[PDB]
Amino acid sequence: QCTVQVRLELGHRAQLRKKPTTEGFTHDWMVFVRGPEQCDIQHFVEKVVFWLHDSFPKPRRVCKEPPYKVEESGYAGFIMPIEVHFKNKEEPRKVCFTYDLFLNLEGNPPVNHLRCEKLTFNNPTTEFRYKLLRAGGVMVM
Ligand SMILES: O=C(Nc1ccc2nc(CN3CCCCC3)[nH]c2c1)c1ccc(Cl)cc1
Repeated sequence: QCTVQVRLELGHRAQLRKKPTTEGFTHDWMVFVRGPEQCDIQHFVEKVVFWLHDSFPKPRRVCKEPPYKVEESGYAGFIMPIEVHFKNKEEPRKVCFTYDLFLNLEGNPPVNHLRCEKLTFNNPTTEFRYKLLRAGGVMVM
């Protein structure tokens, strides 16, 4: 009997692009998944898949190691499925987040947003427990 808790941070930055008036993309943005400082989520994260809007070239963006991030230009915000896959041999194998990638419209200052997620693993295998603790995970009885 034990629970191991680990922390993910999802976030994004967005700002106006300065290029020619005839390039349609108004914004640069960057979306990420990371650990808190001094945690190494690579120990328990196999890969992160960012599912961009269908209009993007190769919209299924895979990061198999850090940094887990996509840097793009665009003309609109959208809802981004973000899948974090685990180095786990049993369930759960992954978690899906629905990430609100919104841009700064109407001359508002840049977006710099963080969304903090706690993952709770009940009774993980010996092996996966060690990966979670190795990543800076916390046990509970
Ligand atoms: O912004 C949107 N679509 C889009 C489409 C194609 C794009 N190609 C780039 C430029 N990159 C190409 C690959 C290499 C790096 C540069 N940015 C794009 C953005 C979008 C967002 C939300 C809705 Cl609802 C609809 C459309």
